[PDB]
Amino acid sequence: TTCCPSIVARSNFNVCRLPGTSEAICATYTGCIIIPGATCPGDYAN
Repeated sequence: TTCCPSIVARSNFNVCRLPGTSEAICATYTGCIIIPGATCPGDYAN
């Protein structure tokens, strides 16, 4: 599951993914994170 720290970070993450870039690279690029669970924390609410 991916979690993003802000709305812009999520929007940037979604553009990063369009060419098929791995989630892990889009995470470090945007500040979003990958977690094994499904429940994002309050500081990664977007």
